[PDB]
Amino acid sequence: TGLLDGKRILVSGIITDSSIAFHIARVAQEEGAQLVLTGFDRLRLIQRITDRLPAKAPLLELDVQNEEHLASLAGRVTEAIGAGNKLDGVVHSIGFMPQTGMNPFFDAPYADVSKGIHISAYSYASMAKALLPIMNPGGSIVGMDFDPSRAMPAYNWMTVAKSALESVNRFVAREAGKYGVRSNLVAAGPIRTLAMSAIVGGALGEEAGAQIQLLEEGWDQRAPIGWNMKDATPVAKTVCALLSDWLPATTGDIIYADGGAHTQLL
Amino acid sequence: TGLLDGKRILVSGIITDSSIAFHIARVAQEEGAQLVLTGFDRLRLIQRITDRLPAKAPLLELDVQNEEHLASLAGRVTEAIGAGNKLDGVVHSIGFMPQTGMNPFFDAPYADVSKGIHISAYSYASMAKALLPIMNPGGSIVGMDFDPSRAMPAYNWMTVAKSALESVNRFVAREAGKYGVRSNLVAAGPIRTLAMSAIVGGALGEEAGAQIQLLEEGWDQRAPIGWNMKDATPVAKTVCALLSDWLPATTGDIIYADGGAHTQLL
Amino acid sequence: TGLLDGKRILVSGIITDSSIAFHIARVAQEEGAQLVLTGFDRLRLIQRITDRLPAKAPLLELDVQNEEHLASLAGRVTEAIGAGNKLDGVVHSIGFMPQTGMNPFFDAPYADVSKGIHISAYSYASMAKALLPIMNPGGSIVGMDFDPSRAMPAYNWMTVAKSALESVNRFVAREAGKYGVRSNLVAAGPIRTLAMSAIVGGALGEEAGAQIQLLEEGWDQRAPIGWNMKDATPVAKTVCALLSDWLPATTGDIIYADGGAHTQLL
Amino acid sequence: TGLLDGKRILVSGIITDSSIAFHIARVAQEEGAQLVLTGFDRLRLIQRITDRLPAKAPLLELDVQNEEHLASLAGRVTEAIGAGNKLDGVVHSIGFMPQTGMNPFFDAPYADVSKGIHISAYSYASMAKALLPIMNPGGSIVGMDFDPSRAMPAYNWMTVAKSALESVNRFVAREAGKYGVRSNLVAAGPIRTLAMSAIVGGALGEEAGAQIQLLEEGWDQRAPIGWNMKDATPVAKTVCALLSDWLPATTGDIIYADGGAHTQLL
Ligand SMILES: NC(=O)c1ccc[n+]([C@@H]2O[C@H](COP(=O)([O-])OP(=O)(O)OC[C@H]3O[C@@H](n4cnc5c(N)ncnc54)[C@H](O)[C@@H]3O)[C@@H](O)[C@H]2O)c1
Ligand SMILES: NC(=O)c1ccc[n+]([C@@H]2O[C@H](COP(=O)([O-])OP(=O)(O)OC[C@H]3O[C@@H](n4cnc5c(N)ncnc54)[C@H](O)[C@@H]3O)[C@@H](O)[C@H]2O)c1
Ligand SMILES: NC(=O)c1ccc[n+]([C@@H]2O[C@H](COP(=O)([O-])OP(=O)(O)OC[C@H]3O[C@@H](n4cnc5c(N)ncnc54)[C@H](O)[C@@H]3O)[C@@H](O)[C@H]2O)c1
Ligand SMILES: NC(=O)c1ccc[n+]([C@@H]2O[C@H](COP(=O)([O-])OP(=O)(O)OC[C@H]3O[C@@H](n4cnc5c(N)ncnc54)[C@H](O)[C@@H]3O)[C@@H](O)[C@H]2O)c1
Ligand SMILES: NC(=O)c1nn(-c2ccccc2)c(=O)cc1Oc1ccc(Cl)cc1
Ligand SMILES: NC(=O)c1nn(-c2ccccc2)c(=O)cc1Oc1ccc(Cl)cc1
Ligand SMILES: NC(=O)c1nn(-c2ccccc2)c(=O)cc1Oc1ccc(Cl)cc1
Ligand SMILES: NC(=O)c1nn(-c2ccccc2)c(=O)cc1Oc1ccc(Cl)cc1
Repeated sequence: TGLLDGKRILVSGIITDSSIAFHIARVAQEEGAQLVLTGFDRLRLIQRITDRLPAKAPLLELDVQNEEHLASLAGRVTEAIGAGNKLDGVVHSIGFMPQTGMNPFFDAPYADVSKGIHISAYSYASMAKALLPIMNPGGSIVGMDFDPSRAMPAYNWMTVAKSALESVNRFVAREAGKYGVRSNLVAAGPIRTLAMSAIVGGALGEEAGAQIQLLEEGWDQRAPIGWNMKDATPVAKTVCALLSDWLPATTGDIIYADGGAHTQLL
Repeated sequence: TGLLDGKRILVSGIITDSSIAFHIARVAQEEGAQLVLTGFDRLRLIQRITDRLPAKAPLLELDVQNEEHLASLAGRVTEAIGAGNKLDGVVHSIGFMPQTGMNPFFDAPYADVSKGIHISAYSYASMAKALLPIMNPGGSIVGMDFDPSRAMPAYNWMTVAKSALESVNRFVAREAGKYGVRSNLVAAGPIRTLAMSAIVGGALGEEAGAQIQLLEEGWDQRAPIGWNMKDATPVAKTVCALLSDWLPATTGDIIYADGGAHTQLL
Repeated sequence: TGLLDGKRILVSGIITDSSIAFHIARVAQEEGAQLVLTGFDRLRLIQRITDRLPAKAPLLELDVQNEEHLASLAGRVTEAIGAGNKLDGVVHSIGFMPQTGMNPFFDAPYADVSKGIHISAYSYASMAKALLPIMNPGGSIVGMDFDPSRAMPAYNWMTVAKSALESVNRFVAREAGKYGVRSNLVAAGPIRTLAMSAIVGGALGEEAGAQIQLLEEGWDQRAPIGWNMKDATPVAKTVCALLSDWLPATTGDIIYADGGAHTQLL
Repeated sequence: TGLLDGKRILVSGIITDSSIAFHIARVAQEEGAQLVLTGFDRLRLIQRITDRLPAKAPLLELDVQNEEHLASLAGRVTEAIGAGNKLDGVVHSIGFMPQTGMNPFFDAPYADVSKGIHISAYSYASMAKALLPIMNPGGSIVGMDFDPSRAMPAYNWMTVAKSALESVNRFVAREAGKYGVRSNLVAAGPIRTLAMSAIVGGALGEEAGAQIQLLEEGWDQRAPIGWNMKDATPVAKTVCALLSDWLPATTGDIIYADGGAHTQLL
């Protein structure tokens, strides 16, 4: 008798125990969801990580850049959930931007930007095209986003990728609505993941690290209810809220799991 | 084992069985909530209406224009829920704008506009000031709104009142956060209430009625998942979603229960 | 051969040489505009101030709370510009919020808030209703605004008044368009006026003063082209740009003269 | 004694006499600007078109996909305007999206989308990187945009490209501010160009054509001051307003030359 009791939900984006998707999968499992998981490249690494989730879930290989993976996805999912069964939810927690994109903004070559927008924005439509035929009416497609309304230091082309992702969602909703399915994004505040901690520790340089740290601190002071960058649970709960039947008139939208920071100047 | 199981929630704004608040109260009761209700002026009428809710709830008199009602509210609530007990949720479903405000836009006198903004926008802060001292950490204040981003025909000063209400919410969140309480609004699409049907039937004139009907129709065509103006249940579910613990990092915000219409041009 | 050469423009809101309107009037006069000015209560004070403008302009008494002043305004203006002549532009640089409104947010009584919204938001429509019948096609109504999208400390009910003003503008544009007239707002960054400097110097308290100073500093760091709070000339130029024929397809809108700060997170 | 008297402005995007850039160049020339023009591929066609501008202007070859063109651009411009002279303005009126991108939204392959985002969004930063070193303090970079806030039929991936372009602008402003240069976009309503008329006449199909026509009609009814899709002059004037010194505190922003349509629901 959980929030997602009996729902069949696909969750992508697990790579480490710090991934937002890991906590999405954990909360959803605690809430009665039967999950199908997607992973990219490091499959043996992902299997080991996912063994720590409350329940066992079938792991599938999915590179969003691979057209053959996408074409075979619906088949590979139906084979995992059972014939005659469909998905009730889909979670997109996929994002990437080469080193040059997140180095000055003018120094990122288009090849790097294009790979970033492919994986971070275009993939949301790729996943929808492939999974909507095997989704039930009342279904929910959730994507992971960060507020790209105003420009910020260090994130550069990843912010551009988010602006595109938000636009992609708005169109996915048009297609998803034909199937009785909702399409929405969760705009989260900064969450200290492996990539987030490394960059803050000066992996992408000192100027990048200092800027990210000021962003994080500014977030907790702006957020009326506070913001804990070490806690992905408030984000994971919000995604489950969208996967549930408790937001039935919300599509093409963005739900801000940011502590209320986007609503405050200072 | 419901969404709001064991939560003590105050619900204002019930006047008829078509009121958005009636359905908010119904869904919340179905979800395990113990409710305290507020009514205005026509108390014998409201008692009769509320007798149709799944469970009995104490009815309290509250005119948001009455400073004595607001000052005595916390006391009257604690007396109803029991000493030592606090509220876990508050619902604002209060709105009014004299006939002249919703007649040309330039013809509404300030006395009429001021009464409208008092009841429709200022009251949200009045309620918060009075009920936050008797609210528990993790609490939720929800208000009823409609998207006032772009101007529209016939709604005129009620749209202005909504623009103010959205701004009020953003500040209420600053105060509510001190108490561990969230403050948010639900921006709903058109819902055929008694006031809504009367105005559409030419109560406020022909030009007003025709404009409202075009608004309603335009809403269903824009909304990717459709929009049923005769169904307040998708709205009522969204308010309960905010009263729950499933949106814990959302404050000073607006959740659109509009079928996705605000995200689409046409 | 200036930007507003031969244009007849009404300018309200001059009280001191630090008023945004004083600089609006100065730039417009430098640009070939023949001006009609409105003042409130301290008429002998305003006459003395306005004597410092590049050219002499007729001063008119206008309290926006006075219904008789508004009703007699068109007549008093036509008598000043000459019979058969009309206004080509109108400038609204009027704003007020009692001490309690800008003291905690919950402590402001409605009487104080209502006076604030009357003078700061409703007056924009009052002025439009009165001056549109004496405005020429191609005309321009400009109002002074500050970004109320996100809540901020100390400004409280003045921010709410701005949110309402922006909504009012959107409706004024509907009425103004019938006359071939544009209606827009200029959202300026902080400008060190007499009221602004006093409040920063601890007139409205220490917490208020400290918050305003942090707002000002944060503005210059966010603004890509910088922000000089001691210089109202960039604001005054933007208002003239809207009074000109160089923004002919912009109405119901907001032009941000803020140094680009609203477009940047940090 | 014009708006841009003595200003040296680069204008890209001229292909036909119906191109928004042709009218931008015409108005700017009428306003005292000395222009440098860029063209793509069909150089003999562009030279013939540009011969109809009020004054002769040097034409330069610039494919935004060509890294050698961008690297040699500053040199080729300085050689055209004269050594020691710099640009005071830059106009980006470049946009493209393959046939599949504007066919269902899910059917556009990434190769087509990537080419579109390259030419329509990334190119804005490419141009800025190359031309900022040869731009004077007080300079202005203007880009052509359409409101991508809400999704619409038929435009699909071109809308996504615009959402990215708006984000790109916000970052370009950060870099441009270092040089004392402003960076802004002009969001125009539909303008009947050769590509616009062809698509409306059923070049991209019937469903696409019908949708574009409904968009155009809906624009004129929403716009308080009206909207003439056959007139690019109001757009061209707005770009010149941004190239002027009359909007000195506006950067990373969007100016809507849409007749006020984005501010109105219906
Ligand atoms: N970290 C934050 O603070 C933050 C905030 C808001 C939103 N987000 C978003 O949340 C999502 C997940 O990020 P995270 O913070 O959990 O980090 P993460 O590194 O744990 O997740 C990114 C995931 O993308 C996957 N991925 C990359 N390239 C792929 C490809 N070609 N095919 C398929 N999958 C691919 C990786 O395998 C990984 O699982 C991203 O969309 C990110 O932008 C992050
Ligand atoms: N009807 C719609 O389509 C729609 C859409 C979105 C939001 N809303 C909002 O939902 C809320 C409820 O409206 P509804 O549509 O259910 O209509 P309704 O008439 O049933 O509710 C309005 C309520 O306001 C109360 N009220 C008025 N003056 C009051 C006062 N002085 N003190 C206390 N209460 C007072 C009335 O008693 C009534 O219960 C309003 O805030 C409204 O603006 C309505
Ligand atoms: N100061 C800033 O930083 C800032 C920034 C953006 C926008 N604004 C806005 O600019 C406008 C002008 O403010 P300012 O900063 O120049 O300060 P100001 O004190 O010089 O101007 C306010 C004006 O409002 C007039 N006014 C007040 N009550 C009135 C009434 N009843 N009838 C008629 N006029 C009345 C006053 O006489 C005065 O001229 C206001 O709308 C304000 O909110 C100010
Ligand atoms: N047409 C409208 O209604 C409308 C409305 C708002 C904004 N816009 C924008 O205005 C701009 C100009 O479009 P238009 O309507 O004048 O049409 P247009 O076809 O006349 O202009 C597009 C231009 O892009 C150029 N271009 C394409 N690929 C290029 C490349 N690889 N390198 C360099 N230049 C390249 C073309 O040569 C052409 O001059 C575009 O950015 C467009 O999206 C158009
Ligand atoms: N905390 C981070 O370092 C971070 N990381 N990413 C990210 C980028 C690529 C891949 C995975 C996550 C994001 O997408 C966002 C990140 O933090 C932000 C940045 C900006 C904002 Cl508004 C909110 C959160
Ligand atoms: N359907 C209606 O007639 C209606 N009614 N009210 C309203 C006004 C005063 C009191 C109660 C409800 C609203 O506040 C809003 C109403 O409909 C709208 C109007 C505009 C929009 Cl964007 C969405 C819904
Ligand atoms: N600098 C100030 O102190 C100030 N003052 N007023 C104000 C209020 C009432 C009457 C005149 C001006 C405003 O309306 C705005 C003011 O500064 C702000 C405040 C917030 C923002 Cl976003 C931008 C500028
Ligand atoms: N009228 C059109 O057909 C049109 N064409 N383009 C376009 C696309 C690619 C190249 C040049 C112009 C656009 O970028 C925009 C166009 O019209 C729109 C479409 C949407 C909106 Cl919100 C406003 C105008």
